[PDB]
Amino acid sequence: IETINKLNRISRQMLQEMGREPTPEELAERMLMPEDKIRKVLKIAKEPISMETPIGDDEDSHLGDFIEDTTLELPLDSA
DNA sequence: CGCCGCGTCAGACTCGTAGGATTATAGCATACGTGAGGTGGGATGTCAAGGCCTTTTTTGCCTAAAATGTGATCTAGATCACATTTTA
Repeated sequence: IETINKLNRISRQMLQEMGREPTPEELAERMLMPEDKIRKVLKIAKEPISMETPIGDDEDSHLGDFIEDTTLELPLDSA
């Protein structure tokens, strides 16, 4: 959490300075820690996106309908 | 008794189209456990030569014994130009 705070606060100032966003190269430099941890945390920062959202813009497809289950078996494999 | 206000509750059906989110939240110190790493060590699994038995491959061998050789003495087939001679 603390690492994320420092990141997203510094990215604003880097946005002022550059006029653009920072890269994990430039930001791993500014963040004092190597690119592995940066990239890692960037991979961690994502949330879930709520199956009951309407990916059909019309009330046709709540996202859960789209989802496949690849867990059970296929009858051809059984045979 | 008979309004009136407020609130509850349905609004056809099968296909297709697209990807998709966002704000800001302090900071460092203590101390404890769990994940990724070492590490000898039973124990399991493998691979190359040897002793029990039967079968198989050579291989003795065992005697019936029928077969393989000895060669001078024959024999019953086999020929060819001429002289007819028969048959369709």
